[PDB]
Amino acid sequence: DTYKLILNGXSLKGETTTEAVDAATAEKVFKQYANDNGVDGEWTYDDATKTFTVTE
Repeated sequence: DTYKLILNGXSLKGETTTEAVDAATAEKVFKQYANDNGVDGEWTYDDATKTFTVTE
């Protein structure tokens, strides 16, 4: 499936996607996307829309 990440770094906001076989794999890829851009913080996941958020 396609998973989405909404990144909120404050002034900087990102929206990306990844194809993954499951949510756990998408999550790991999204975790590395977030920290590559200096965003470490609070995570949420909505399985109904396959949408993660990470907020500084």
